[PDB]
Amino acid sequence: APRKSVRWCTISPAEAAKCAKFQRNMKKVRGPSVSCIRKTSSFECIQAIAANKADAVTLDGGLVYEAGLHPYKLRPVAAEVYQTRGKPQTRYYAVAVVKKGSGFQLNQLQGVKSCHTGLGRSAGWNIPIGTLRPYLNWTGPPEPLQKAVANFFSASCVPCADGKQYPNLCRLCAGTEADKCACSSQEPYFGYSGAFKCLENGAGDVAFVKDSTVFENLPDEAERDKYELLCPDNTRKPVDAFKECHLARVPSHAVVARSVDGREDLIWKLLHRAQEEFGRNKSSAFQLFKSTPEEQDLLFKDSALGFVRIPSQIDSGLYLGANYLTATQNLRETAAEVAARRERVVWCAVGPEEERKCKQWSDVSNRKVACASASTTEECIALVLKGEADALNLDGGFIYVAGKCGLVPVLAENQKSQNSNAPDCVHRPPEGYLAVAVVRKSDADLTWNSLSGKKSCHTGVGRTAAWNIPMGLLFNQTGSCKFDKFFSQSCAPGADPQSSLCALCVGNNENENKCMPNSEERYYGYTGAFRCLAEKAGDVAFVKDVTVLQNTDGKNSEPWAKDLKQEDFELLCLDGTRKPVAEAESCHLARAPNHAVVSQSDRAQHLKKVLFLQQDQFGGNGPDCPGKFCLFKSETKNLLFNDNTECLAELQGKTTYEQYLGSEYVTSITNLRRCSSSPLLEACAFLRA
Ligand SMILES: Oc1cc2cc[nH]c2cc1O
Ligand SMILES: Oc1cc2cc[nH]c2cc1O
Ligand SMILES: [Fe+3]
Ligand SMILES: [Fe+3]
Repeated sequence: APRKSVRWCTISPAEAAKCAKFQRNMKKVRGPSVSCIRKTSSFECIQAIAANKADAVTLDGGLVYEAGLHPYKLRPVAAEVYQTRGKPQTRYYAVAVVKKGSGFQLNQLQGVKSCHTGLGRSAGWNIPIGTLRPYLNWTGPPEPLQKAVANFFSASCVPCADGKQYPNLCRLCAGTEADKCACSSQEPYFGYSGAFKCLENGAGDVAFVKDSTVFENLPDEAERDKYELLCPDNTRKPVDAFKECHLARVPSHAVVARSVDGREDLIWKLLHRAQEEFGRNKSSAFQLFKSTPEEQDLLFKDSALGFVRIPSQIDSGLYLGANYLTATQNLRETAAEVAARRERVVWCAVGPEEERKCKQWSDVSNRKVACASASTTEECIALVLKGEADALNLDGGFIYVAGKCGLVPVLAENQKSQNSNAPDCVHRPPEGYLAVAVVRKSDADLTWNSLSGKKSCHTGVGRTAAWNIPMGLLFNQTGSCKFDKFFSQSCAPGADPQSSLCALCVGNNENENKCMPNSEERYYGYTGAFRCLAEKAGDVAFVKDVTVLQNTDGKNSEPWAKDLKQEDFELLCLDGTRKPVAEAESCHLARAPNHAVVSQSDRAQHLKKVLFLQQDQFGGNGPDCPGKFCLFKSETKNLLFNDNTECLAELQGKTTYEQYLGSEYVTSITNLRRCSSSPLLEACAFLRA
């Protein structure tokens, strides 16, 4: 029945004492118990935590990063919330603070004395350094980064630095004998405030700190006017201009925990009670976000408003974002490794069969294109958000998820439409495809209004033609979220493997990976969902009109297809009727947006460039198409892009998922969400909040 205490790791005596005050006040309020373990630096608590010696520790974005690394695999449980000078936020601006009348600019630090929060921290190291990489005249990784800084700065206090090999990096540190350059509050120059005192006490000329630091230490506006900030556009602006004069915007510190059996609910229950009982002016007996004047930021970040629970999918990589990761990862990569990655385009292939095609597209492009892969479409968007992939072609349904995660549509799939197939394609207003309900002519008893308890074949959950358009329509007539109960049994890859929704699925050839939302499931996609119907595993397949058309009348020679005839098939019209597959225009459930390519708004223009080339070489009219590679072809398996794709067209203005998908469909997708929501969609609500 009972549940124990959260073991909090501490890094310095002053920190232990505060913890003790926290353990004392937790039990006196009869709330969750804590315990205090004692290590000497945050990296050690990372170690101490992964080794099940400790359970929690607040880390700076930069250490979150290090802690998420392999051997440790820790994850951010809760994010501290801060000032903002406005609305509270879980982010903050890194600044470089200097005294007025020092004359230099951001591009002149060569030979200046500098004070840092600590080795490896967002604002005190990772961020300033990566900004000065160009002036470091640094070989790259083989040569220790600390050697570059130790030569560039005349003497600095970067705590945690190897002051025995790099004395110049610890020289300015004020500390007793072995306390000097200590990686805890032992060295007075440690942390936001220590780096500030190192400046104001005249040991250093530039302070790499947080936006609040100057305000936390100089409460009187007159004091602050003796100070300024160096802006990356090589000018100086008042300390109050951080929104304008900053090196970068990092994510807030956060409490980390183990990935497996980390006791997340325990920690969270602790901190929640702690904000409620000792948060901002809740108490006087003990204040969570307050410290002793000697050493600041003990345990948490002083004067933080509280914490926010970090959703479960989120790992450090997703926590930090593309931007922060690229830069940290960029201080561990070669100048040539960096510029290579910025020029190529990493595509996220969903599953085995797409990764191979991608591999062919990689080779044939002479590596202007490279690949990354995942088992599901959500995992790929995660890759795109982490910054490990640049794009992927998505269905109207997942444009929504991507779009909710801050991703933008670059170019849209334009099927071999009908007007005048000349250079119209890339400028042809995309026109969409009609999703339909398809059943065999035979079962003539079947009508739209008799689908209840019948078997169903679905392209997949989350997707338009299938899931969203029919489930959205039925949910309007039945008023229920029990989606797995309308159809007796179904195959809809991506569902719960144990539900009726996954019953008719089939998996790959040796029957493995049943219901997996990818090509490994033979019944996955428009192709598979139609097959599901042909091979008589289901009674109604929700697909677009064209799907029946491209797999009947010997067009597809894959065994199950071969003998199929478009006459054997009919569509289920919303008004009870049934028309031949040729009547979709007057008998469809809806008109959906074409799939479209998506990327960060960052790479969309580069992404667009490489794509026009790639598609002119291997597109619908690519010289080397039949020849060596056909981007828009895959033997009916619709890999990477649909097989009837003529080219990738312009968005005609529709630059946001909202404009592209259109109002209705977006509202239709939100209505369905009242029932089910998705882990990515949630994680993205936190991340983009
Ligand atoms: O979460 C905390 C953990 C440790 C690590 C030691 N001091 C700490 C700071 C914290 O607030
Ligand atoms: O129907 C499609 C076909 C393939 C196969 C796995 N990748 C794809 C996803 C879809 O959008
Ligand atoms: Fe920080
Ligand atoms: Fe579709």
